[PDB]
Amino acid sequence: APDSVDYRKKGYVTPVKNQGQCGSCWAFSSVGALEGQLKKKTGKLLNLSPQNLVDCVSENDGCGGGYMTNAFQYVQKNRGIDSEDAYPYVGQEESCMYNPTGKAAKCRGYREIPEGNEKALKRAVARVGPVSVAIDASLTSFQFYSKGVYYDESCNSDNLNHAVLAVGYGIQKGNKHWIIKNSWGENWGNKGYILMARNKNNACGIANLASFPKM
Ligand SMILES: *C(#N)C1=NC(N2[C][C][N][C][C]2)=NC([N][C]2[C][C][C][C][C]2)=N1
Repeated sequence: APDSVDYRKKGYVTPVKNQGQCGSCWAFSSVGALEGQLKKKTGKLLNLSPQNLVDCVSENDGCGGGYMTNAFQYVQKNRGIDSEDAYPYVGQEESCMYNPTGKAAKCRGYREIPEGNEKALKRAVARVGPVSVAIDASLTSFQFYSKGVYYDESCNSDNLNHAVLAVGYGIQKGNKHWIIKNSWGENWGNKGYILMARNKNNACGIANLASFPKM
Protein backbone atom coordinates (compact mmCIF):
# COMPACT_ATOMS: atom_id res chain seq x y z
CA ALA A 1 0.00 0.00 0.00
CA PRO A 2 1.72 3.17 -1.32
CA ASP A 3 0.37 6.74 -1.53
CA SER A 4 -3.12 5.37 -2.18
CA VAL A 5 -6.63 4.44 -1.09
CA ASP A 6 -9.25 1.83 -1.96
CA TYR A 7 -12.69 2.53 -0.49
CA ARG A 8 -13.93 -0.97 -1.30
CA LYS A 9 -12.01 -2.20 1.75
CA LYS A 10 -13.50 0.52 3.95
CA GLY A 11 -17.23 -0.13 3.64
CA TYR A 12 -17.74 2.96 1.48
CA VAL A 13 -18.72 0.94 -1.58
CA THR A 14 -21.77 -1.23 -2.15
CA PRO A 15 -21.72 -4.36 -4.35
CA VAL A 16 -21.39 -3.87 -8.11
CA LYS A 17 -24.73 -3.58 -9.92
CA ASN A 18 -25.87 -4.24 -13.49
CA GLN A 19 -27.87 -1.47 -15.13
CA GLY A 20 -29.15 -3.94 -17.71
CA GLN A 21 -30.47 -2.59 -21.01
CA CYS A 22 -31.27 0.78 -19.42
CA GLY A 23 -28.80 3.63 -19.99
CA SER A 24 -28.76 4.44 -16.28
CA CYS A 25 -25.00 4.56 -15.64
CA TRP A 26 -25.48 8.13 -14.39
CA ALA A 27 -27.96 6.96 -11.74
CA PHE A 28 -25.66 4.21 -10.47
CA SER A 29 -22.76 6.66 -10.47
CA SER A 30 -24.79 9.23 -8.52
CA VAL A 31 -26.03 6.67 -6.01
CA GLY A 32 -22.49 5.42 -5.58
CA ALA A 33 -21.25 8.87 -4.60
CA LEU A 34 -24.24 9.50 -2.35
CA GLU A 35 -23.69 6.16 -0.61
CA GLY A 36 -20.07 7.03 0.04
CA GLN A 37 -20.98 10.32 1.69
CA LEU A 38 -23.68 8.61 3.74
CA LYS A 39 -20.95 6.35 5.16
CA LYS A 40 -18.58 9.28 5.74
CA LYS A 41 -21.20 11.33 7.55
CA THR A 42 -23.16 8.67 9.47
CA GLY A 43 -20.80 5.72 9.66
CA LYS A 44 -23.30 3.47 7.85
CA LEU A 45 -24.24 3.12 4.20
CA LEU A 46 -27.13 1.52 2.31
CA ASN A 47 -27.94 0.70 -1.30
CA LEU A 48 -29.75 3.83 -2.49
CA SER A 49 -32.31 3.80 -5.31
CA PRO A 50 -31.06 4.29 -8.89
CA GLN A 51 -34.64 3.77 -10.10
CA ASN A 52 -35.79 6.68 -7.94
CA LEU A 53 -33.38 8.85 -9.93
CA VAL A 54 -34.26 7.33 -13.32
CA ASP A 55 -38.00 7.88 -12.73
CA CYS A 56 -37.86 11.26 -11.01
CA VAL A 57 -34.93 13.34 -12.28
CA SER A 58 -36.84 15.11 -15.06
CA GLU A 59 -33.80 17.09 -16.18
CA ASN A 60 -32.31 13.74 -17.20
CA ASP A 61 -33.39 11.28 -19.91
CA GLY A 62 -34.09 8.18 -17.83
CA CYS A 63 -32.75 5.12 -19.64
CA GLY A 64 -31.51 7.48 -22.34
CA GLY A 65 -28.76 8.99 -20.24
CA GLY A 66 -28.35 11.83 -17.78
CA TYR A 67 -25.98 13.87 -15.61
CA MET A 68 -24.92 13.09 -12.05
CA THR A 69 -25.02 16.72 -10.93
CA ASN A 70 -28.69 16.88 -12.02
CA ALA A 71 -29.31 13.85 -9.82
CA PHE A 72 -27.63 15.47 -6.82
CA GLN A 73 -29.74 18.61 -7.35
CA TYR A 74 -32.88 16.51 -7.39
CA VAL A 75 -32.08 14.74 -4.13
CA GLN A 76 -31.48 18.15 -2.58
CA LYS A 77 -34.69 19.76 -3.84
CA ASN A 78 -36.67 16.59 -3.17
CA ARG A 79 -35.32 16.55 0.38
CA GLY A 80 -34.23 12.94 0.00
CA ILE A 81 -33.67 9.82 -2.10
CA ASP A 82 -35.16 6.39 -1.41
CA SER A 83 -33.23 3.26 -0.50
CA GLU A 84 -32.94 0.43 -3.02
CA ASP A 85 -35.29 -1.69 -0.92
CA ALA A 86 -38.00 0.99 -0.80
CA TYR A 87 -37.67 1.76 -4.50
CA PRO A 88 -36.31 -1.34 -6.37
CA TYR A 89 -34.48 -1.21 -9.70
CA VAL A 90 -36.52 -2.49 -12.65
CA GLY A 91 -34.27 -1.39 -15.52
CA GLN A 92 -36.88 0.70 -17.32
CA GLU A 93 -38.31 4.15 -16.67
CA GLU A 94 -41.71 4.27 -14.93
CA SER A 95 -43.72 7.09 -13.31
CA CYS A 96 -41.95 8.75 -10.38
CA MET A 97 -42.79 6.68 -7.29
CA TYR A 98 -40.76 8.53 -4.67
CA ASN A 99 -42.04 7.84 -1.15
CA PRO A 100 -40.63 9.96 1.72
CA THR A 101 -41.15 7.16 4.23
CA GLY A 102 -38.37 5.31 2.43
CA LYS A 103 -35.91 8.23 2.51
CA ALA A 104 -32.40 6.87 3.13
CA ALA A 105 -30.23 9.92 2.49
CA LYS A 106 -30.31 13.50 1.35
CA CYS A 107 -27.82 16.14 0.28
CA ARG A 108 -27.29 19.90 0.47
CA GLY A 109 -25.71 20.41 -2.92
CA TYR A 110 -22.67 19.23 -4.84
CA ARG A 111 -19.21 20.28 -5.98
CA GLU A 112 -17.51 19.74 -9.34
CA ILE A 113 -13.82 18.96 -9.73
CA PRO A 114 -12.03 21.58 -11.84
CA GLU A 115 -12.19 20.26 -15.40
CA GLY A 116 -9.24 18.09 -16.38
CA ASN A 117 -7.49 18.44 -13.01
CA GLU A 118 -6.39 14.95 -11.89
CA LYS A 119 -4.51 16.30 -8.87
CA ALA A 120 -7.76 17.89 -7.70
CA LEU A 121 -9.62 14.65 -8.39
CA LYS A 122 -7.01 12.76 -6.36
CA ARG A 123 -7.46 15.19 -3.48
CA ALA A 124 -11.23 14.83 -3.68
CA VAL A 125 -11.05 11.03 -3.66
CA ALA A 126 -8.78 11.12 -0.61
CA ARG A 127 -10.65 13.85 1.31
CA VAL A 128 -14.24 13.25 0.23
CA GLY A 129 -14.55 9.62 -0.80
CA PRO A 130 -15.98 7.97 -3.96
CA VAL A 131 -16.42 10.58 -6.74
CA SER A 132 -18.84 10.40 -9.69
CA VAL A 133 -16.98 10.67 -13.01
CA ALA A 134 -17.63 10.31 -16.74
CA ILE A 135 -15.37 8.80 -19.38
CA ASP A 136 -15.15 7.63 -22.96
CA ALA A 137 -15.94 3.92 -22.63
CA SER A 138 -16.72 3.41 -26.31
CA LEU A 139 -13.43 1.71 -27.21
CA THR A 140 -13.74 -2.04 -27.68
CA SER A 141 -10.59 -2.56 -25.58
CA PHE A 142 -12.24 -0.76 -22.67
CA GLN A 143 -15.29 -3.00 -22.89
CA PHE A 144 -13.32 -6.25 -22.89
CA TYR A 145 -10.92 -5.10 -20.17
CA SER A 146 -9.92 -7.88 -17.78
CA LYS A 147 -6.83 -6.78 -15.85
CA GLY A 148 -3.89 -4.40 -15.51
CA VAL A 149 -3.96 -0.62 -15.86
CA TYR A 150 -6.03 0.48 -18.83
CA TYR A 151 -4.41 3.04 -21.13
CA ASP A 152 -5.41 3.58 -24.75
CA GLU A 153 -4.44 6.83 -26.49
CA SER A 154 -7.33 6.34 -28.92
CA CYS A 155 -9.66 7.36 -26.06
CA ASN A 156 -11.50 10.61 -26.75
CA SER A 157 -11.60 13.00 -23.78
CA ASP A 158 -14.19 15.07 -25.66
CA ASN A 159 -16.57 12.13 -25.93
CA LEU A 160 -17.81 11.28 -22.44
CA ASN A 161 -20.43 8.59 -22.99
CA HIS A 162 -20.44 6.61 -19.77
CA ALA A 163 -20.74 7.56 -16.11
CA VAL A 164 -18.80 5.55 -13.51
CA LEU A 165 -17.43 5.96 -9.98
CA ALA A 166 -13.88 6.60 -8.80
CA VAL A 167 -13.51 4.56 -5.61
CA GLY A 168 -9.78 4.95 -5.08
CA TYR A 169 -6.37 5.38 -6.63
CA GLY A 170 -2.91 3.92 -6.34
CA ILE A 171 -0.34 2.14 -8.46
CA GLN A 172 -0.01 -1.34 -9.91
CA LYS A 173 3.35 -2.33 -11.34
CA GLY A 174 4.76 1.15 -11.73
CA ASN A 175 1.54 2.33 -13.38
CA LYS A 176 -0.47 4.96 -11.50
CA HIS A 177 -4.21 4.41 -11.68
CA TRP A 178 -7.75 5.19 -10.59
CA ILE A 179 -9.91 2.38 -9.19
CA ILE A 180 -13.20 2.59 -11.11
CA LYS A 181 -16.55 1.00 -10.27
CA ASN A 182 -18.71 0.30 -13.31
CA SER A 183 -22.37 -0.73 -13.49
CA TRP A 184 -22.19 -3.56 -16.04
CA GLY A 185 -22.30 -6.31 -13.44
CA GLU A 186 -19.74 -8.05 -11.26
CA ASN A 187 -18.95 -10.21 -14.30
CA TRP A 188 -17.50 -7.24 -16.20
CA GLY A 189 -13.86 -6.19 -16.05
CA ASN A 190 -12.14 -7.34 -12.86
CA LYS A 191 -15.01 -8.20 -10.52
CA GLY A 192 -16.95 -5.22 -11.88
CA TYR A 193 -14.04 -2.78 -11.71
CA ILE A 194 -11.36 -1.33 -13.96
CA LEU A 195 -8.00 0.26 -13.16
CA MET A 196 -7.62 3.32 -15.36
CA ALA A 197 -4.35 5.15 -16.01
CA ARG A 198 -3.80 8.12 -13.70
CA ASN A 199 -1.70 11.21 -14.46
CA LYS A 200 -1.52 10.21 -18.13
CA ASN A 201 -2.90 13.40 -19.67
CA ASN A 202 -6.36 12.87 -18.22
CA ALA A 203 -6.80 9.63 -20.19
CA CYS A 204 -10.33 8.96 -21.45
CA GLY A 205 -11.40 12.24 -19.84
CA ILE A 206 -11.51 10.85 -16.32
CA ALA A 207 -11.30 14.31 -14.68
CA ASN A 208 -13.54 16.18 -17.14
CA LEU A 209 -16.95 15.67 -15.53
CA ALA A 210 -16.23 14.73 -11.91
CA SER A 211 -18.50 15.67 -9.01
CA PHE A 212 -19.64 14.65 -5.54
CA PRO A 213 -22.65 15.42 -3.32
CA LYS A 214 -22.54 17.41 -0.10
CA MET A 215 -24.32 16.25 3.07
C1 LIG B 1 -25.16 5.36 -19.24
N1 LIG B 1 -25.50 4.02 -19.17
C2 LIG B 1 -25.45 6.33 -20.24
N2 LIG B 1 -26.09 6.00 -21.30
C3 LIG B 1 -26.42 6.94 -22.36
N3 LIG B 1 -27.07 6.57 -23.44
C4 LIG B 1 -27.40 7.52 -24.53
C5 LIG B 1 -26.80 6.98 -25.85
N4 LIG B 1 -27.26 5.57 -26.06
C6 LIG B 1 -26.90 4.63 -24.95
C7 LIG B 1 -27.51 5.16 -23.62
N5 LIG B 1 -26.03 8.15 -22.17
C8 LIG B 1 -25.30 8.60 -20.99
N6 LIG B 1 -24.94 9.85 -20.87
C9 LIG B 1 -23.88 10.31 -19.95
C10 LIG B 1 -22.46 10.05 -20.55
C11 LIG B 1 -21.34 10.55 -19.58
C12 LIG B 1 -21.53 12.07 -19.28
C13 LIG B 1 -22.96 12.36 -18.70
C14 LIG B 1 -24.07 11.83 -19.68
N7 LIG B 1 -25.05 7.71 -20.10
